[PDB]
Amino acid sequence: AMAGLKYEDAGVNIEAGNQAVERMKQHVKKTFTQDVLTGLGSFGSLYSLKNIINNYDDPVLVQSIDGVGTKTKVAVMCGKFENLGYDLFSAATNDIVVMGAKPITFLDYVAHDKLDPAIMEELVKGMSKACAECGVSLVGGETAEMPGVYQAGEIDMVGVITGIVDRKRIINGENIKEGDIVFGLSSSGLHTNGYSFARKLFFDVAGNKHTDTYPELEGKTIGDVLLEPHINYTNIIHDFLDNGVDIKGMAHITGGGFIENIPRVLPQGLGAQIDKDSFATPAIFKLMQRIGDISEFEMYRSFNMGIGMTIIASQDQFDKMQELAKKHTNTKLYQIGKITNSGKVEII
Amino acid sequence: QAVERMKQHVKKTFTQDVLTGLGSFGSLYSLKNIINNYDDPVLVQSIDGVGTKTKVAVMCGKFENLGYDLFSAATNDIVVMGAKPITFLDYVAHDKLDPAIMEELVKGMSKACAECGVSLVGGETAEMPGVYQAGEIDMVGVITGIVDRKRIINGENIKEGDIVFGLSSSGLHTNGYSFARKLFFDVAGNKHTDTYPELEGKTIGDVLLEPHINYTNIIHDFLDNGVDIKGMAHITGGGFIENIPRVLPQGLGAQIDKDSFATPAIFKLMQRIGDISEFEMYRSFNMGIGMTIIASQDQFDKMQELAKKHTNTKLYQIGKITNSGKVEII
Repeated sequence: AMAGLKYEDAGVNIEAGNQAVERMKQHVKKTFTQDVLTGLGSFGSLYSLKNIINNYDDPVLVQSIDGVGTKTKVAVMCGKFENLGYDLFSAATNDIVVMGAKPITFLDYVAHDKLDPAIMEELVKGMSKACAECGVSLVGGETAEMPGVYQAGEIDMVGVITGIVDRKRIINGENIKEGDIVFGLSSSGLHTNGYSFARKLFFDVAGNKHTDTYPELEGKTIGDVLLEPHINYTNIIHDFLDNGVDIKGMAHITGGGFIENIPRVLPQGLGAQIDKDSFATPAIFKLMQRIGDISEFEMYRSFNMGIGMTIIASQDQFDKMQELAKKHTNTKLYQIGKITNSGKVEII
Repeated sequence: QAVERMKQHVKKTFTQDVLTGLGSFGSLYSLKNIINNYDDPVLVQSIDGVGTKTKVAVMCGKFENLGYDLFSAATNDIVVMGAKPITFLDYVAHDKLDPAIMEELVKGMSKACAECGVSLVGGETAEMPGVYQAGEIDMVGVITGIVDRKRIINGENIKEGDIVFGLSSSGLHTNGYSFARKLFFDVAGNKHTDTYPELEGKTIGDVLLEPHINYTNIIHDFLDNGVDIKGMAHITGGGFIENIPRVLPQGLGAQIDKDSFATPAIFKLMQRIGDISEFEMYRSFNMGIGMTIIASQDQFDKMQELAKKHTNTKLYQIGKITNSGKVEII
């Protein structure tokens, strides 16, 4: 154009939609193993079973579907999305590793009041990295934009993990006996449960904003502490199993804490006793207990209270476990309790 | 009690390959028979939601067909490559959980699973009050299936002169409900119990809520019985023009004869009320065809013979593959 004139398009720099798509594709592709083949659509892949059939005597397909839950609402209010991909991935895959399954594929669905490609880019970055850390291929996904369904700015994240375990290696708790030990691996916080409650506690009743802190938090913001990611126990559990640790049973500690989650893996009539003083409780829990005037018993009935995964094995497995655990810096191993004849899970 | 009825619906989906899982509703799936019956098995998966149809279901208070919708929405997307569905999992999120509703959804999903041999191996519900608008829900489902490597159908062998066949839909299926809801209930100020001349006394709610048809059985009947299918396209949002090109080799196009198949009344109604050109209709809606199948003309005879037993859909010859590079309606 001739000199001395306004640029017509000045101030509008709007990147072609295909740019974000391509970046997401690059992140997803980083998750692919040799077993992946071209799938359907932009993000679709398939998965060859050839290697699985060769490496397993009697392979069984193990699957689980899970959402993040109201933690997303906290992420939205904080404008902090970078840990949610990890939250979702862990929420789903910890639920199959309790059986000794090796995760193979992942798919995700994210629904939005309004789909914002920048936010989606961050979720895909996180989910892809989470997958890549444990050797899982992200083979497909879907999005939905439904402002009439969702409250303003809200989202819902759902994911599905698929894994393989040899039939004879399924860890079911059948061999658990009185006198076996309960071990546990620390959580980072609330993980993926109890956020509706926490949000109301802090932001409704207490009147906080997410950038506030409390003495328990040593300057860390409530938002940052709440948004720490759900720990993925896949790698440490497989380190144990690959090194010959004889794991009799496991329980992923989610809503309802020890009492709700442990009984699932116990043979008829057997109990468990968990010593609550044998492990550290994350500051966020102690803080909620104080601010919300919640009784200690309700807290332990409700929340993981610092243990995200339990492992049941004989005492003589502890040395090998603790040796192996040292290298995994995202979680800590404790001996927290024991299997009894009590017919109940109790916290003491 | 409601949980026991749900467990019974879920159990009805179990094939011999199912093993006990984790939790009330969890199961596992043994691959032994897969490994024995396939040369080179490939695991094929897809995840999808029902979409905005849920809002109409909530408005009508009719959940009978929604669980079936969810299964079909997920499963049809993998049958286009020749995969045989094996397992299903579902996730339902609610503003406020109502167990009577959940039972109805589980009833529908299980029916769809059971009739095609898919085992429902797990699921989850979530109540998230600060997330959903009053009474609203979201439903997600994931299908897993198996295909032999050599038998993957991608459309790569499609050529000019191949025929486009289609299988009838029941209605909008799973797409276009945002438009439908706004057309009928925002603007025309209708209630879901209202009717229109095109509907002959059937309510707008009932016609909208007819279930997304499950094409699993007819497609595998075609495939297992010797129909040489070069490609398929599930007609979902974007109608023929958006969906068909995805399976067409570069430069190829399709011509669809609009008069060759019946269009359900609901589409004619929306066309009139919205004053939408016929041109626009075929670009935005399935217009009566939920699935397209591309094969040579000489496959029609076997297809028609095999289709007879399948009473939930009708087979039509709707068009042909061209060199136009575009999808055109004539």
